[PDB]
Amino acid sequence: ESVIESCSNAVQGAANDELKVHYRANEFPDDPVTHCFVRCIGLELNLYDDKYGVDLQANWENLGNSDDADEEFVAKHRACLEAKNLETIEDLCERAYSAFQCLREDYEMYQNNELWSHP
Ligand SMILES: [N+]
Ligand SMILES: [N+]
Ligand SMILES: [N+]
Ligand SMILES: [N+]
Repeated sequence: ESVIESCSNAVQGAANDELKVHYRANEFPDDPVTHCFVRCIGLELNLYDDKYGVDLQANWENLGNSDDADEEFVAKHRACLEAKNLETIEDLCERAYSAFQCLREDYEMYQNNELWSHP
């Protein structure tokens, strides 16, 4: 997709065949390149923001929903994200990847078939 290709170009090292195989299969290894790639995608799809964190409503919708997010989805993810103390993570890519880890369970369940967390 458009955003994968662009982000692989915007992120040093991400235009890598072997990483891009993982990316198109929705797997995101814990490595500095992938950290920045994940940040780039979240930024481009407006799922994430360095300052305001994760848009929980936008991610809900990115999980195949068109309604207001379940309250318990919002609650659980806000709590997950706050437990990660994202504001204390100096590297912006690592911060974004850490944030994303809260939503991994959700994305995987979906792949198997605005509510900013930091206002
Ligand atoms: N590139
Ligand atoms: N958004
Ligand atoms: N709800
Ligand atoms: N946080």
